[PDB]
Amino acid sequence: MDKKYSIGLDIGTNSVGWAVITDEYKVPSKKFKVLGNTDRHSIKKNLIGALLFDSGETAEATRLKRTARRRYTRRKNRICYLQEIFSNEMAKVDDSFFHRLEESFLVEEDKKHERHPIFGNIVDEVAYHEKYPTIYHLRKKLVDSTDKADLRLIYLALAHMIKFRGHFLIEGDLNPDNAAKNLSDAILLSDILRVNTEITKAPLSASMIKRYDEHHQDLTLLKALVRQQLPEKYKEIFFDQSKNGYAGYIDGGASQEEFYKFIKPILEKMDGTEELLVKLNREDLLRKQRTFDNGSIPHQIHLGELHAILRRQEDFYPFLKDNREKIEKILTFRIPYYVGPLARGNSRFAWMTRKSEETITPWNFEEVVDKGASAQSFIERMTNFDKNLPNEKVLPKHSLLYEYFTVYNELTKVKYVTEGMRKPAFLSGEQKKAIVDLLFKTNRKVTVKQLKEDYFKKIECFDSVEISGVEDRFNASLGTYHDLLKIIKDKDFLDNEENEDILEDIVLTLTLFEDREMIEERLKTYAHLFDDKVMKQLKRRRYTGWGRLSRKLINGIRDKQSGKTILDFLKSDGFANRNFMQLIHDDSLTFKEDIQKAQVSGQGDSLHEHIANLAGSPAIKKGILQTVKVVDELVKVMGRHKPENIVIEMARENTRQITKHVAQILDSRMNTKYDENDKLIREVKVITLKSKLVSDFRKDFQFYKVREINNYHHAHDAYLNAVVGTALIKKDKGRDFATVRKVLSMPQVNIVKKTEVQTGGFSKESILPKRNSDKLIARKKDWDPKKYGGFDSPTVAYSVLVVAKVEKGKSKKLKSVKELLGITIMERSSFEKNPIDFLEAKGYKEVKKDLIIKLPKYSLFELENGRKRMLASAGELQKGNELALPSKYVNFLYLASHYEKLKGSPEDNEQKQLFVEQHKHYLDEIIEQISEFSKRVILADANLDKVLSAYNKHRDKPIREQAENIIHLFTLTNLGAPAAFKYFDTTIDRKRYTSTKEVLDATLIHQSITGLYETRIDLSQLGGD
DNA sequence: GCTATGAGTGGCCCCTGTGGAGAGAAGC
DNA sequence: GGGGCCACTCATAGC
RNA sequence: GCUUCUCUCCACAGGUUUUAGAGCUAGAAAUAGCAAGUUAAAAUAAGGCUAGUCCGUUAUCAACUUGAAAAAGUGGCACCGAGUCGGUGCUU
Repeated sequence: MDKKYSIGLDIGTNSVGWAVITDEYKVPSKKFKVLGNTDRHSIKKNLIGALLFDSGETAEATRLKRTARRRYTRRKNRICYLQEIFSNEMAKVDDSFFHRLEESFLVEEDKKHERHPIFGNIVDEVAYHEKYPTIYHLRKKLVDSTDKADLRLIYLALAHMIKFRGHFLIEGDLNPDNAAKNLSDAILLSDILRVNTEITKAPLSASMIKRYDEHHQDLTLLKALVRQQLPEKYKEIFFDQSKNGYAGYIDGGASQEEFYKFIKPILEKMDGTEELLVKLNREDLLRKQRTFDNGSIPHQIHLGELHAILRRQEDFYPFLKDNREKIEKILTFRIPYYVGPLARGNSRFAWMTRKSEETITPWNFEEVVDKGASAQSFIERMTNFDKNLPNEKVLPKHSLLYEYFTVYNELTKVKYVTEGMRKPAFLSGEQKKAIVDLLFKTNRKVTVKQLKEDYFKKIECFDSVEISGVEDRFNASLGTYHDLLKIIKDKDFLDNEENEDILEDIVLTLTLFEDREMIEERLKTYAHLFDDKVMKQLKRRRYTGWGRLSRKLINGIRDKQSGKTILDFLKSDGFANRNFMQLIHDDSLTFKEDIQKAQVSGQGDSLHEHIANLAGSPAIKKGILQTVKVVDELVKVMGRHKPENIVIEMARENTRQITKHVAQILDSRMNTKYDENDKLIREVKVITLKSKLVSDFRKDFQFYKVREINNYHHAHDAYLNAVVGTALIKKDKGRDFATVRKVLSMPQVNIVKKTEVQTGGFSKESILPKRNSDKLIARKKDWDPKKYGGFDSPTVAYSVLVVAKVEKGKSKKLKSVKELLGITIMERSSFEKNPIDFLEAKGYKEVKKDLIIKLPKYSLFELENGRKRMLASAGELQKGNELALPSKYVNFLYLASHYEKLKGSPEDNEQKQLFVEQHKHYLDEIIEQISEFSKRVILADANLDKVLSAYNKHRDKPIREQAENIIHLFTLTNLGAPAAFKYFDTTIDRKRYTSTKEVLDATLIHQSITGLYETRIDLSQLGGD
């Protein structure tokens, strides 16, 4: 006998609950075989559980990092281009100049040339630094001086401008000498070009030098005043780099705001600080040069400075004059945002179409890359696809053919009643054409009264006509056709079907592009038929929006019997007069066959396809995929007999179409059999419910839940969802409530942490200073971390068990050892390629290959007394046990917590308050149970004693505060990484388990996605010492 | 009797701000 | 939020 | 007309690290005084081959067997009880 049953589901941003129930709402118990080398061969479990897993993340951070990588690469490319331009002349002056520029980051031992980068000698370096304290002094010197400058200095200035080429927020050429646009220039320039009264073509350098000199004078004044009045604080302000003073502001990491905050009280205590205080009010005291406000500098300023320098120095260097346009273009060139990455097809991101196979350079971007086709593809990819034709593309909403289709479809169902007619009749094809020509091409809006007084009365001589199916005006109209009559002014050109392709392409061009240059370039192909004035009028017209049907669907496919398209049928269909719906649903035509051929039944959907295509955050996508896998595994468990009903709830991410999509996916996977009439047999009913009903069900029958106790709440909520759904669809309070009460107190609830392989960054991005520790990771292959600092805190992807011998001590004695070795994400490919060699590099000897077992994150180990640990990393564990608090205590805690916030009748509230008053002794029992659980599985003796002392010291607190603090106390016992928490006025530190040696002799457990199947491996038996 | 270790406790640490442009879906 | 690192400090195994 | 899922591209400013910008005086040193302090180069996830002015942090992943992978297969029931689950009867 196939035992009928039902399955309930709960979907969350972090957890999914699974539960199997029968008509009796009981949870059946079955016994499962255990695989491995343990004596425990079979375990009985309850068919209930919930999966916990990390929140899914979006690609937004990945997208940002990819953009940054490309930007860095292109900046390097621009530097390389400038280097190639200057290389031939540089070889004539200094061969190793670029070599020094490259390896300057290495120590003096690792340099292959002289240590001074710019000149290769100390005297000239001192001269350079003295004559030009900052780069802006050099820039101003090059802008103004007419003397033949040193080539290397010119290269340095050009590189500095290129690598900091500014922003492109304003198009066109800007006037640095600067109604509203001029006002915008004046406002923006003065914010950067502050009071630049000297007549110069490079005001930015003058402003920066003024700021530097003001900084110098202000610092001198502050030093003098402090040394005269407050000698004791001189060392603290000007030598203590750990504070927020000047030493911290320059040598340390202190920023501008912190420095001002620290210095403001000091200025208040001295005399003569009014000017300094005023400058503090304007954020002008001791300001740096390389500051964040520079982000508003337009690129045009740097372009002007570059142009001036090139003009000044070109007379001494002929090669500059020939390449002046090239140098200017390098700065001005940016890849247009609609082109995309310049890839050779080997990337899933790019969409460029290439004309010639030459290497793309900034000087030949125009000649090699089709900007028009590039923009077409850019708009075209990931644009909405036709539903009827998945491969094709929908036409623009303002397409002429779309307007014709809408007009003919609207007129398709129009009936007219005249004198002598007993029944209304459809309009014939000739009638449709005449009506369209007379009104739809002559009136921007066509109404019922207009038709009556213009076609029936005038043309067909019908005095009285009744029109049905149209509400006082026709929704479809030839507005685009009227615009084309306005601009082109050639009726026959528009009415010729030979021009349909050109007109449709023109409409598409006007719909796609907003840059009028692109429109002009693409319509330049059609300028041979239209004069310049008509071309000018069209270029001003713009359209937006997309339709719901494609060209190939309407006027592309033909009936194999008649050869007519859908447009052809709508123009004239005789007595049938089928509309679009009838044409696509008529069996006598091949259009339905064409549509069915268009539908693609590929691999199992909602495995990857819908998971990556449904609308929502990736987290809910992950949750739905896990739910589907859980349902499949449950079906596998139940003997592959599909459940009668499925109840699902989607928790709000702290009428939704995503719920309907999940329902459809579940129906598709479960109901797969068609009947004799090609109709799917729904042996599985899919149920959607509201959380409000289940919440009220909980509130009505004292079946409260607390999210802070343990994770059984998801499973219980799913169980209640299923029970309520089944009860409502089928529609014994004596038996069902008792069954629910028994189920809710069940301790054996399979909770499994989803084992995962950690991915992401290799390590923390904060580069730490050098220090004598081998745990420091280099930024490059050949850069010793002790000598150059680098990355720290790598993230381990997983650890692999090692059974081998290690040389220990100075004697290098081989000692047989057993230990856990973690593998970092940066090392994953190297290890998985050949574990033996990688382990040999680590120093392990006599590797036992067959014993290597993959142990990902959250791998579960079993210890004595039922104590469990989850492998958080190669050197840290997490708690693996849940507090099974009896239901009556949970209800008491809920009532005490909401004691002053009860939402119910006064009598019910009074009864609950009296019940709370009666059972105040529950506090001691809860505390004792917490203590026993902690002693048995937590091992937090010091923190446990502190907690016990705290509870005794405040046994007399009000019940509500007692309950609130006791609820917070569960943080020590919750599953996962231990977390600190406050209990009344005392802070409790987090007990962290930094010892992983004990799990070597433990019981390793592998659990399925639901954990019903268990595979237990005893690591102690392997490689006994 | 000496040293490596390793086991435990407590506390600090983690890259940030902005701009431009381009289809839908779900809801106000 | 949670894991990696450092700095003391003492217990204990190995020489 | 406004919010979000986008999710992709083009962009800027920073920030971090090492090196360079000769510290001086008295003192053997510890140290004491003095002076200066604003900038520059390179990298900005190890690197990989398809060698691109491309790609590298989204998504996917219990164990055993077959498969490059995808993919597929691999695990009795019933009853009675319930502190992380136990006992009883048939069968292979």
